[PDB]
Amino acid sequence: IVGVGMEKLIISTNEHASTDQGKTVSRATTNSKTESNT
Amino acid sequence: IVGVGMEKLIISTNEHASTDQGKTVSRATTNSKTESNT
Repeated sequence: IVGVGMEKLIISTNEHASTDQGKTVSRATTNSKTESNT
Repeated sequence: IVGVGMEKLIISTNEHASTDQGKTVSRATTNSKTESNT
């Protein structure tokens, strides 16, 4: 007479976790002009 | 004479859900110059 008894059960959550981080740098130059008449 | 009887059905919706969040920090510096002639 053979029986099976469980003692404990363990859960393993199946999730995916990500993490990002980045830096930026820029340099904008402008050369305008104006010609007003009245 | 062997038959099979079904008691209940369980549905596992194969679906994928994601959550994202972020933060940003920036700082701009401008040094304009103008030479007006009239």
